[PDB]
Amino acid sequence: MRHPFKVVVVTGVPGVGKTTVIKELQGLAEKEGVKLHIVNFGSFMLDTAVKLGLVEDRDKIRTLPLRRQLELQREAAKRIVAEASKALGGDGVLIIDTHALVKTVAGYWPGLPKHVLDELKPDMIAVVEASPEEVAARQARDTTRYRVDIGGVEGVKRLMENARAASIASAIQYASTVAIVENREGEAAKAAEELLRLIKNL
Amino acid sequence: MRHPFKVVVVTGVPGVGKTTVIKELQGLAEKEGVKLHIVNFGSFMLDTAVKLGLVEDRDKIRTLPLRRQLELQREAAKRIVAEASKALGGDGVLIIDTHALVKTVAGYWPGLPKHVLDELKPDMIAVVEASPEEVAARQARDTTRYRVDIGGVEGVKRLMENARAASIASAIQYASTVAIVENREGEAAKAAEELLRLIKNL
Amino acid sequence: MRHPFKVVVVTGVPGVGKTTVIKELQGLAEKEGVKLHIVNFGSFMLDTAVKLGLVEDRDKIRTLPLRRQLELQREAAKRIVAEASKALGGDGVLIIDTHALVKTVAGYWPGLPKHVLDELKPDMIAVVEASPEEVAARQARDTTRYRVDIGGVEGVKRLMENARAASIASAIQYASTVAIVENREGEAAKAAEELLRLIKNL
Ligand SMILES: Nc1ncnc2c1ncn2[C@@H]1O[C@H](COP(=O)(O)OP(=O)(O)OP(=O)(O)O)[C@@H](O)[C@H]1O
Ligand SMILES: Nc1ncnc2c1ncn2[C@@H]1O[C@H](COP(=O)(O)OP(=O)(O)OP(=O)(O)O)[C@@H](O)[C@H]1O
Ligand SMILES: Nc1ncnc2c1ncn2[C@@H]1O[C@H](COP(=O)(O)OP(=O)(O)OP(=O)(O)O)[C@@H](O)[C@H]1O
Ligand SMILES: Nc1ncnc2c1ncn2[C@@H]1O[C@H](COP(=O)(O)O)[C@@H](O)[C@H]1O
Ligand SMILES: Nc1ncnc2c1ncn2[C@@H]1O[C@H](COP(=O)(O)O)[C@@H](O)[C@H]1O
Ligand SMILES: Nc1ncnc2c1ncn2[C@@H]1O[C@H](COP(=O)(O)O)[C@@H](O)[C@H]1O
Ligand SMILES: [Cl-]
Ligand SMILES: [Cl-]
Ligand SMILES: [Cl-]
Ligand SMILES: [Mg+2]
Ligand SMILES: [Mg+2]
Ligand SMILES: [Mg+2]
Repeated sequence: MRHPFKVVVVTGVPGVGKTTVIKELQGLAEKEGVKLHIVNFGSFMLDTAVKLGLVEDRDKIRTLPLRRQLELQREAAKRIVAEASKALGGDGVLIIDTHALVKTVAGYWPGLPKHVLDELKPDMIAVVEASPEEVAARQARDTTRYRVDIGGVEGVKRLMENARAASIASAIQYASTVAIVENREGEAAKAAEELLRLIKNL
Repeated sequence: MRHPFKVVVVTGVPGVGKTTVIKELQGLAEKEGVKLHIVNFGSFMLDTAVKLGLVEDRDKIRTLPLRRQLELQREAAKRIVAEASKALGGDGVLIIDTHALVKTVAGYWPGLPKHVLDELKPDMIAVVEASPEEVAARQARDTTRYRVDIGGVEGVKRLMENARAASIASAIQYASTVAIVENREGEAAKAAEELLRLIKNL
Repeated sequence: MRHPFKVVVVTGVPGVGKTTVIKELQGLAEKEGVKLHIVNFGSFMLDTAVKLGLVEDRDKIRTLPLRRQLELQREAAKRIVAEASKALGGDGVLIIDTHALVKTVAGYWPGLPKHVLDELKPDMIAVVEASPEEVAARQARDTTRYRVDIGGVEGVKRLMENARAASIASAIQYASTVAIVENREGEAAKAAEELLRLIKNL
């Protein structure tokens, strides 16, 4: 079970370069006439959380009580699909910038649980990956975002292993591909090209 | 989808110290006024198996034909939730001492398959972990339990890797957290404190 | 939820020796009077794809657009169960020669997604394994099949790790066992005996 448009969920650990690679994919897509609608799942959760006076910062969402995060995750998924449905026809691709596994105050939490996959029905779960050392250096240089709680090189390495396993488990629900995209240091454009090529085979 | 009470499923390989850490969590919980109802999933399966004359020993359950184990697993999950429902209100936590993966006579068998998760609806799957060598030494010193079939250090190591993967797959169904709890040699009380802290963020 | 017959899904990477080990299991089964019905999931997909003029070669199926592969996978699973239902009673075992993870043109693709498991309801997912080096040498010596796209020793190693994780995730849906069967060089008959022994405990 599939939407009329294609759905690509882009995951990977905080700081790996998802939002960067997606911004490169946007330029490449419009150059080649491929129709995208691009959203950030976290921005949809932040919108609701800010309205409820729960947080002001996207990096505090994962510190909320988990039953509250569950409600924000459910509502974000439904709003994303309603918006995608108005923006895209059968020739379009929904790109969702998100996480397969979130490091919360009560443990590793699936970003693509069954209730979310029942809304998104992904054609593909892309996993953006780099070395733990590369990810830790990208986190250090990016002072716009708080990622110290991910636990530097050792925390990144563990989250990456658990996140790969979550991506595969989530793929079983709607027979999503799992596409591993290497985001090599200084080569975000090349990651975006490899991702586009896989998207064209969906 | 959630019960009115919180549900914490405590997994880890045989001999790792689940039942020990849960006994420490019970003391700490009652000291801090946190309401628990604590069950052992295997004890619920043993009750039915003994009534049917199938086994007399909890360590022989995993040697039954798998269609029989499937029936005992289904009934144990339903009985646990019926009992929890009478014991707990919205301020309580159900603690289920169990396994994400059981080493049976027909291979590794999920302890938290979808039919079980549809009953338990876990807020959290805690994974109690130690080194394979620590687990093998704990099994050797505990002569109350038969665990030789788990396969000592090498068998424990493999089951641990497969069990981590099963815990994450099971977490996708109801967006359960996966909380890794280190049960360090001689520090079961500290594992119980780390678990309690995560439980309070559910 | 179970068929009246037992269902064993036999997975492992291309070239590992699934079809070989199953041919040995067939001889051993008929020698011991164990009733099997044996199918190849890919042959069911090839039948439909050839009728539609899509491919002529079983090794090109994984190069089709993924929405097309999804339709062929759904139809293959339904046809297999309809045929098994006419061939087997409650004393029989359906053996399905297939894959937990297929390396496609749009990434790693689950062979046992939920829509497939809802048809097959496996008692067991057997994982046939060997060293990546053994698998790469078996692929080189077998010129009847195209497997260069799996990526030799390094590609085999990665697919094997991801395929193990997919097998476990797929096992959660219907509480299937996961039985790891070592297909050691020159000992396909012994792998078939170990598999038969596990099958008899279902
Ligand atoms: N291939 C690359 N090489 C070098 N720097 C990169 C690369 N890709 C991204 N970066 C940088 O890494 C930092 C993190 O990138 P980005 O914000 O896109 O990560 P993210 O995965 O979206 O993280 P979050 O999940 O926290 O939103 C940024 O400063 C970005 O410019
Ligand atoms: N942190 C610890 N350090 C040392 N010994 C421990 C620790 N935790 C538990 N033990 C001991 O390890 C042995 C196994 O513990 P326990 O029976 O609680 O394991 P379990 O995980 O419940 O096993 P099963 O799954 O077989 O029931 C016991 O003798 C127990 O006292
Ligand atoms: N244990 C073994 N030792 C040596 N060679 C083996 C062994 N098992 C299988 N082979 C050989 O390995 C090659 C691949 O075997 P086979 O075709 O059965 O693999 P497969 O897993 O069914 O692959 P595919 O998934 O591509 O169909 C064949 O030439 C086969 O004879
Ligand atoms: N699929 C998801 N499920 C749950 N929480 C999510 C998901 N995607 C994003 N988030 C949350 O949103 C925050 C901000 O998103 P991001 O900008 O991608 O880091 C993350 O740190 C998470 O707390
Ligand atoms: N969730 C479960 N699913 C299936 N079998 C279980 C489960 N939990 C416990 N068991 C069985 O019960 C036995 C005794 O439980 P324990 O005392 O935790 O070792 C285990 O060895 C298993 O055979
Ligand atoms: N369960 C499955 N799901 C999807 N594709 C499959 C499945 N089983 C087999 N295939 C496809 O069928 C081809 C031929 O099967 P095989 O002969 O086992 O290699 C594989 O290379 C795949 O492209
Ligand atoms: Cl992720
Ligand atoms: Cl476990
Ligand atoms: Cl496979
Ligand atoms: Mg981002
Ligand atoms: Mg115990
Ligand atoms: Mg074959």
